Amino acid sequence: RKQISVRGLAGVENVTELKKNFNRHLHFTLVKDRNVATPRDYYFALAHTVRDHLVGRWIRTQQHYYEKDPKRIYYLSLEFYMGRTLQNTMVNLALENACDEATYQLGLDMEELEEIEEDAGLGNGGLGRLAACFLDSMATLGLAAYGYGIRYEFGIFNQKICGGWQMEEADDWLRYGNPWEKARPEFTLPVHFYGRVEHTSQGAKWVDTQVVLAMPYDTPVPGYRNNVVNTMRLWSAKAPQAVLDRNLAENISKELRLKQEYFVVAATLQDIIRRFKSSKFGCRDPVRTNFDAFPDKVAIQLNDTHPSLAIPELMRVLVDLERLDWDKAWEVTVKTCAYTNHTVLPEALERWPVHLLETLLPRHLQIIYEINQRFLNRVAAAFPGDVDRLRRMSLVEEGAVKRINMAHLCIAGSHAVNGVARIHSEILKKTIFKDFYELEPHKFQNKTNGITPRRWLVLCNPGLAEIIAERIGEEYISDLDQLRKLLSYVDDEAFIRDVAKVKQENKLKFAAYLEREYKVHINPNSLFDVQVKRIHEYKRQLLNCLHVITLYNRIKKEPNKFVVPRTVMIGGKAAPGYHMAKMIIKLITAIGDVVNHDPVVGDRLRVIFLENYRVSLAEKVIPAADLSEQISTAGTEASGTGNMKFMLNGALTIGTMDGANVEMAEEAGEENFFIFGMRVEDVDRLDQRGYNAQEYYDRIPELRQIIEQLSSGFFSPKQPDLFKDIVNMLMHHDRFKVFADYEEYVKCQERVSALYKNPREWTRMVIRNIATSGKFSSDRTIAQYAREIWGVEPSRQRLPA
Amino acid sequence: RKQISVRGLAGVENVTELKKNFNRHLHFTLVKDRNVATPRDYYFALAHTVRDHLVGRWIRTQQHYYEKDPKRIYYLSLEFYMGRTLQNTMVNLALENACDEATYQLGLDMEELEEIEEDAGLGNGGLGRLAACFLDSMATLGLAAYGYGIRYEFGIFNQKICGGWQMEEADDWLRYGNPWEKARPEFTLPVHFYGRVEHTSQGAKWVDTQVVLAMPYDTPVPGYRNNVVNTMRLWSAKAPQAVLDRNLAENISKELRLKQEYFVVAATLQDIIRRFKSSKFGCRDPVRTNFDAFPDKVAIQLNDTHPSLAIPELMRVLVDLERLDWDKAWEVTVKTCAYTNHTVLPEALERWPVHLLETLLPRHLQIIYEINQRFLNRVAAAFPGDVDRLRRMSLVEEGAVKRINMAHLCIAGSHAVNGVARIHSEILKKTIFKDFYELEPHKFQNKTNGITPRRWLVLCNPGLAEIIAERIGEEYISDLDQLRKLLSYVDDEAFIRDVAKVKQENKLKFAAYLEREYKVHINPNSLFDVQVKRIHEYKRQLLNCLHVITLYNRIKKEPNKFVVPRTVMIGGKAAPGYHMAKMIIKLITAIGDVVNHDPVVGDRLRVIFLENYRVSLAEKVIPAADLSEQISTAGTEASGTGNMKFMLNGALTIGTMDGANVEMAEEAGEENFFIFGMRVEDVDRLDQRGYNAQEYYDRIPELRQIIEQLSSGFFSPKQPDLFKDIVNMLMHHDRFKVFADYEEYVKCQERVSALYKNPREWTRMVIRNIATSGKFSSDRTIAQYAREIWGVEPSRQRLPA
Ligand SMILES: Nc1ncnc2c1ncn2[C@@H]1O[C@H](COP(=O)(O)O)[C@@H](O)[C@H]1O
Ligand SMILES: Nc1ncnc2c1ncn2[C@@H]1O[C@H](COP(=O)(O)O)[C@@H](O)[C@H]1O
Ligand SMILES: *Cc1c(COP(=O)(O)OP(=O)(O)O)cnc(C)c1O
Ligand SMILES: *Cc1c(COP(=O)(O)OP(=O)(O)O)cnc(C)c1O
Repeated sequence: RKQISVRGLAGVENVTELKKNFNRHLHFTLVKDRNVATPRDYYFALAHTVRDHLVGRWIRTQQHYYEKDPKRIYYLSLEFYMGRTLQNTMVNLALENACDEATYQLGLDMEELEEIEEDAGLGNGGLGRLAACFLDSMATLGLAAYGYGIRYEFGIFNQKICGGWQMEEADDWLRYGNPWEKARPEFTLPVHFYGRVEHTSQGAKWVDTQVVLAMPYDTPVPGYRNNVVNTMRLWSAKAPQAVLDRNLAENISKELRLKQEYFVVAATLQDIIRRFKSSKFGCRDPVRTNFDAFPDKVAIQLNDTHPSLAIPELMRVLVDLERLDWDKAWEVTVKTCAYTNHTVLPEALERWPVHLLETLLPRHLQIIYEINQRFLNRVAAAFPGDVDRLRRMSLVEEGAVKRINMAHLCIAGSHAVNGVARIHSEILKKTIFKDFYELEPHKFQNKTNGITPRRWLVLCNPGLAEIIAERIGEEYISDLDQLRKLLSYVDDEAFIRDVAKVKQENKLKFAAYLEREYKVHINPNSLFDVQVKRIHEYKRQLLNCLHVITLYNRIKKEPNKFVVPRTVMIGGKAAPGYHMAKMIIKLITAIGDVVNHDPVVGDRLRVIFLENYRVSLAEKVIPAADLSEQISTAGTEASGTGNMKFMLNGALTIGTMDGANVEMAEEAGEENFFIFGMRVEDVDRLDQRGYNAQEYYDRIPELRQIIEQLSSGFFSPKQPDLFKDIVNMLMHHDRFKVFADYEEYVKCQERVSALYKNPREWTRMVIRNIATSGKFSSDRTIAQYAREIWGVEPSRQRLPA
Repeated sequence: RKQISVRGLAGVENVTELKKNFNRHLHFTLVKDRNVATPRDYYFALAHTVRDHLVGRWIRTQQHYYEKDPKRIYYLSLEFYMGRTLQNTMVNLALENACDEATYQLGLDMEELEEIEEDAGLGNGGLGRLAACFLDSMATLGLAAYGYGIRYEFGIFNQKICGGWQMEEADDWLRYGNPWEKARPEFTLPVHFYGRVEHTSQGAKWVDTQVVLAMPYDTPVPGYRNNVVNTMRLWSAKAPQAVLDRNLAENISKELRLKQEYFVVAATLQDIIRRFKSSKFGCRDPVRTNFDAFPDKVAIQLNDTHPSLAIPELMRVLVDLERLDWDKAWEVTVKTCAYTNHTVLPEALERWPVHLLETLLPRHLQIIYEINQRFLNRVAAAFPGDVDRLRRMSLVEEGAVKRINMAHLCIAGSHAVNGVARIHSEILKKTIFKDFYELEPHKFQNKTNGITPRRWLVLCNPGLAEIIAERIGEEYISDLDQLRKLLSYVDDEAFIRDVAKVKQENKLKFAAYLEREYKVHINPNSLFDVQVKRIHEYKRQLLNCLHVITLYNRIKKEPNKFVVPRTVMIGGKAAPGYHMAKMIIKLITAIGDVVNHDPVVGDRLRVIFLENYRVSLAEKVIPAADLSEQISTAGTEASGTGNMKFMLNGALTIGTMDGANVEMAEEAGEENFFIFGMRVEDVDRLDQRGYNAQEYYDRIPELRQIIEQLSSGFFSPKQPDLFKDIVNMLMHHDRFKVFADYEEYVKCQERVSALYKNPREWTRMVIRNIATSGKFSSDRTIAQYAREIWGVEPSRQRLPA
């Protein structure tokens, strides 16, 4: 040792040693030939070549944290929607061009090579994506953060459309393993389920438990060019008839979800105290032990209630294991945890039945109770005589099924609870958790969501970032508010023509991709109208459907009257066993089989379902979008980060005054936004009076006609009654008010095409939107977390090399 | 491509580079630090540094074989007892010295790191060690050979002696991963079980089968300094309730041994036909479709009957898949396979119930039946009227259970069957397989087993190799006949002095191990008396026990008679489920508890039961051995390669004229050997009169005293009747005649001790054993197979570099 260090091993980001290393990895790391390599072998080689550069920096970063002892942030989440690591590592590390030349010179095309990479199947959505944009911004802001979760071996399915219907296929992303991760067998910890608590004169004892082993995997996450590489640590379940218990064990990768919830917590928290106590540089020993500075050195950001078992667990470790006195343990737990809510919908909260916590984890139920009692006593002091307040506030819900309300726990156990959007965080204070806000207002906060400008602009849209940068430099990639500078070119004929050029190139490129994959020919001069969201009824892909049959039926009625051409691309996954979602994907495809095959349509309309929407494909479709469809019923959407992604990339939005749309439009100015339909005040008035959809049917002929086609097999001649289910629901069981927003939607849509007809004024409104999107960067959300909740100062400073 | 080459990536075999690559591996490969590295890390970083040198040479060897298209030899075995790759690879590659100096300039201790490696748990014992010594000799002799076996997830237990009794602890060697192996997920084959068979128009179809997946792992195996590095391919089982099925597919690692044998047959042969067809350098397509060349391009060595299903499987592949006609498909099979019979006993050979085969392998049974029908027709034509020979030679055995005899399958279907020692190969023709030798006599061959002069000498005994080197060059190491040149030094005092010096220094060091790992203190001047044979009754550790008690009892009786001091070491694993063997290991340790603690015995006799005997332990005790115990009943030992290990390393043999001891005494000259006891003829005489153990006991006084001591609780005070089960066995059901060779055995021991008193004559007898050991090199054995069975001429030529 001593003479063993990173000392100068990666060499240079220079094309000659970068080609050496590609060959070194093809032959010695993959034990492969030129005679036996395939595209994948060649991708792993390039992946391992960039990975040496990333790992050298990771090591100099982690070390640096132990030397300086920063406050460590553990961001705890049950999904992280990472996507593909290679180009993001190369972009973030300024390696993408030397790798491009190196690869050219060995006779390979990095574009083809990057596409053999599988998306890390570690998340299914917005929650997980937020956590992933947060990991990029925490590293670019130089914070010492960690993302801890579960390493799902087969994530949630990969979608395949067959016969226009959805199929789910196993997401076997780890089939040939994953180069970005290092498995750490030597740090497997054990987790305890079941057991019984015997008490002693000394403490509570959780005896006779079944043990699952939690094995760690590490993957670095690069900050953008600041030489900071931080850590993602994902836990894998391993078994230590026994056949059956072993399988149940491995299933962590109903009760299984409470298991994996405890698993990621128990295991992560052992690491948090392990690294706490063993504070010194060089020294692997416990050195620290007074937990008084523990709030000063550890932050646990609970992403949603899914890891709320961290609060009963941290009290249990400190009180039983470390034998601290309960009031101090709690002093330290509230000063350490914080909770992030993501919903407007009370019904949606996480409530685990006590009969199950009784079985799976007796000790934690005991601590949820001494928390609850000591809580309700404080509310009691503060609002004496208010018996129903005790009732509403109680962590334990009651009657019918006896339940623990994990949100109430998270608010009791944390020193900051925040919503994700201005109106949303108001709803938390005012109606959702009003009694927690009257008891303790100081903890409620708002941290509006953001997206990372690296993955969502300089990576996926090099062209746009390239034309912006020549005018205002590159300081905006770490300070997105500098995009307000582009307003100085809303009249520059050269910047207008360029902004427009970038989008036509991006559309041509996307058309090329769909052509070679799904083999469709779409017209790159049409308006690309994109709706990509989880296929769900409040998302109202069905309003978008009624609109494309309005367009088809319209071209048909006057086939020689001009129309701006559109390509309507809808994409997204349907929950297996959500029947209406399944029916909607099948309608989109049925509509499209008619539309795209009609020759009187010519090249004026095409409805295309984008299969297997995932982070990789969003990176293709959003740089090519001309219109963002953000049409969910007012009041159902708390945020909308995809929304912000489309605005960053030059599409214009058509949507409801809701979620992300409201702060996007105050930033953009509402005259640069196609806001339509009923606001929240209007849906509630309609709810006060009862929606009766027959009134819309009765007074709107074009809608009456569309339902008439749906009931007669126009879009399913081979099986006429197929769509009866959506027809009856739209007519009689439509909670999301589709008919009530149609007329307005089509009128707004007409305005969209009118603007599209005059390319200089569309491009000028698109400049007004790009220039005001600077607010929606996740670096701004993370500098607000850092300062208002975690109590650390973001740094834009470079670490050495 | 083309620029994508192995072209000089390895670099120099010098200390500076070796250290660069070490630092590089600990950092980028293992992602670790001086700050968190353990021994186990510094060992994986040196194993990874060396491995780069091994893989480059492997790539250029396998390219060399596709470019020359030679006859590829597949040594199919179910167990490969490889031991430990690191120093064997350093030695074979000449890296050893540079890796020592490099590790010193990095302040590490290469011998501490070498002691971290686990023994590769892929072999039970003897037959797999033979498999491993041969991999090395095929590589050293330039043969394009492959070793194909199973990749056991946890090898057979690591033995643990708790309080004299034996424990089977988990040999979970694979925990931290093995740096030598590379998993190939991309090359996973199906293996089918169960099913039914249709006979269609075009042929036969084995349908509705359970499919298990064979995924291979590749390990390089290097020849001694010739630059030929060859492949070891072991199949791993993956399942594609499938909890049950998944467990049992993973359980391949009763019906499970047949599933397990068929697994490694099926997978391996898929590769064989693959690599035959895909013959042309640079072209992966099946070029070669004409099976006429198959027997000149593939050889398959069926080691024991454990892969006998390679014969019904090749037929199935050629008749059913490749569609050859039976008669030509047979012609090809027999010319490709060869059987090696390792037994001597008729009831050790495999027989499988035909109920079990019709259910598990219905197609293979159909083929085993048509092979038998035609075989039994060949013998009917050659011996007309001989109906009991048709009964006798049939592969299908009748009587209560219809069984298939797999050794008849192997004779019928292989072009060559051989034994591993001259006597045993004669025995196969006279008794076991006489009818078969009568029908097709040309098949029967002998190939005497051998050991490898690299591991068993330049590797485990660098001092003996040093002093032989300086008198006769480095050539003996791969031409061991050159050791007879040492007979010229039989009268040379400085050689006599350095040979006895090497043994002394070797004993001195092993003494240090039995302290620093076992607490008993052995005396470096006692003759190290070693018996390490699998603990079994025919092996007669019990005779040795009767002679260690005789020495004890003699010393006690006259504590002032000079005795030569002896350290008696007995080692071997007892099969779980064999009581008598676990009683023998408990008897050994009992005598030790006594002998080693008796003050009148003083340091004159010490008994040590060496726990968890394996190849790395063997590598340490055989270099320090003075006398080699080879005492099993004449007629129970077919060969015995451990015997040869001892001869090369300076021990003399006390042994029966049986197994490897016959040809050893023959090369060394009977005078230089302590052969005692009965011969085969004498024990058969004794069996016709009746062995009556009592006769010996009644006439032998000291024996009477010993059995008295064992019944009386003398060696077991607290449990007096502990050893009465082996007493009744010795006395009344001794099947391997202990008491019948007891007095000649003890007689011969006095001759060993007497000689041991005159060191100049002992070292001269040792020079006469060592100089004659040359015959017993596995290089000789493989050159015999290559030349007489596989049809290849060994090449001792170096490949480039
Ligand atoms: N006590 C320590 N002093 C210095 N560096 C350390 C120490 N512990 C761990 N490291 C560094 O942090 C990385 C990850 O460590 P850990 O945070 O302990 O999982 C290691 O590879 C080292 O780079
Ligand atoms: N057709 C081929 N031509 C030349 N080299 C090959 C070919 N197939 C395989 N190889 C080499 O042989 C090694 C083992 O391949 P295989 O025998 O296919 O398992 C590969 O790593 C290559 O180095
Ligand atoms: C951007 C992103 C998202 C998150 O965006 P959403 O607008 O769709 O929010 P939700 O519908 O509320 O979850 C989800 N999935 C991917 C692939 C992605 O890039
Ligand atoms: C040397 C060796 C062996 C071989 O010993 P044996 O020759 O006595 O076995 P048999 O061939 O059956 O007589 C077995 N196991 C290990 C550890 C070893 O190194």
